[PDB]
Amino acid sequence: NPIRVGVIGCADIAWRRALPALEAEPLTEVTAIASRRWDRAKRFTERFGGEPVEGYPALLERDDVDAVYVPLPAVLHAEWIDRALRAGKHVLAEKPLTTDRPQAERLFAVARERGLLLMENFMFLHHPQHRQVADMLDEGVIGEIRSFAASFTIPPKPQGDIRYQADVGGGALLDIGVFPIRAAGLFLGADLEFVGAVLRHERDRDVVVGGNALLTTRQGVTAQLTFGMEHAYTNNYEFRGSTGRLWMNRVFTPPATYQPVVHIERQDHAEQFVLPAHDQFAKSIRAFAQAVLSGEHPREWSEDSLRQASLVDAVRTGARDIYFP
Ligand SMILES: NC(=O)c1ccc[n+]([C@@H]2O[C@H](COP(=O)([O-])OP(=O)(O)OC[C@H]3O[C@@H](n4cnc5c(N)ncnc54)[C@H](OP(=O)(O)O)[C@@H]3O)[C@@H](O)[C@H]2O)c1
Ligand SMILES: Cc1cn([C@H]2C[C@H](O)[C@@H](COP(=O)(O)OP(=O)(O)Oc3ccccc3)O2)c(=O)[nH]c1=O
Ligand SMILES: [Cl-]
Ligand SMILES: [Cl-]
Ligand code: NA
Repeated sequence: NPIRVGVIGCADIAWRRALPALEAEPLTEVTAIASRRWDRAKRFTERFGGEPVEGYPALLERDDVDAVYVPLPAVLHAEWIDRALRAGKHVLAEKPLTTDRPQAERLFAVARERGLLLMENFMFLHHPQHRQVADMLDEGVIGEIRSFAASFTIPPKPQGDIRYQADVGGGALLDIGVFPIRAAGLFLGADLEFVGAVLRHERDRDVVVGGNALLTTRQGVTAQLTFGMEHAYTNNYEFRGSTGRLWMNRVFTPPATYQPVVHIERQDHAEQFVLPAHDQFAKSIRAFAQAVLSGEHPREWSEDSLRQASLVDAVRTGARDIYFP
């Protein structure tokens, strides 16, 4: 019997990625979709099925909901994950899970006490391309790794976007910079430590719109991370090694049908490998539903989410903040 999923917040990411995955996944059934406006709920259910619900508390009270997907603005994640967990629902929370490490520990504790899964939906972790890259690096294709760079920058969102409100969307670090920071954790491991960063704050709206961070492992393998929403589109990572370098585009949000290309360069020789296409949004939703159904809640997911939250806090706290103009 599929797990019955309810959605709180009719989010663009829900309409674009999450809900088509839920609807097509045999293991999950969309039973209710809640919105602050019934009309918006209803438009979502007409598209993806389930009962449309006005307001979020009503959905949490439902007996036919087993798990709740929370694609709310970052700043609002915590209140509603806490309430969904106390309603007895497992939770798939969008990235970033929350805004800081102590808040994240408290949410995992509420979950832990009730045996419930809380999962941060970094769907890109579920795309096989990253492990195919890590396997090439482990095979020595570029020698020992010296440093890492990752970038996710996008052109400015329309006025009114959730990201232009510090206390709803919380801006380019919480909502975009979390990606390169997460890829640095995936590839360089659990001992990354903050070294320096810059955050550009737009005075007009009072929100972070771009930044760059420098992290290091204790062996001095550095990560240089760029993020922002005042920029042309970039979405890439690159490794510099002792005998070569490796890079790739569309690393955080490859289409379901899009075939990645790994680029390698070494002295007098370069290569590109075409990898198979995969649907990372389907795979992450599948992973969630299998954990819920089996009761096997991987310990690494919550430990990585906690470390991720610490590094984000370390960047925010450590950065030089520059306001413009
Ligand atoms: N499309 C994306 O930008 C995108 C991509 C990947 C990940 N994410 C992550 O997914 C989450 C949502 O992002 P999104 O981009 O899909 O945002 P979005 O389209 O603004 O969706 C946020 C949803 O939250 C609800 N909400 C509740 N209080 C709100 C408020 N005060 N202001 C605005 N919305 C409010 C709204 O649902 P109702 O009006 O129906 O209540 C809104 O549709 C974030 O954690 C983000 O970091 C977003
Ligand atoms: C391909 C592409 C996208 N965008 C814009 C369009 C969009 O505003 C932004 C990101 O598009 P995407 O990488 O598809 O990621 P999701 O929207 O799935 O999730 C996020 C949404 C917002 C922040 C981060 C991730 O880039 C471009 O400007 N050019 C491009 O070639
Ligand atoms: Cl993702
Ligand atoms: Cl390319
Ligand atoms: Na600071």
